[PDB]
Amino acid sequence: GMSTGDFCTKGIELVQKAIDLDTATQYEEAYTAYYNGLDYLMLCLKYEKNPKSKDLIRAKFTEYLNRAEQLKKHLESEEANAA
Ligand SMILES: [Cl-]
Repeated sequence: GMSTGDFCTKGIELVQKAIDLDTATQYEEAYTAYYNGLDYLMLCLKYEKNPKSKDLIRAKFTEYLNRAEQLKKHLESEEANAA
């Protein structure tokens, strides 16, 4: 079955998908990918046994949580403006 490392990798892959969609301005789908990747990164952090990996993943978690919050606010503003 999936190792801790496998959960971490799935989170990294989902965040990379989000980053790419973000760059492409596909903000709704980027937000969803950030959300899903961040859940895997939280699981990674809880079980990670390598201290360097844990420190790096924690920094990425905070970085992309903040970006996801920015996209969520942007999407909410767009919805309000369109109404
Ligand atoms: Cl997704």
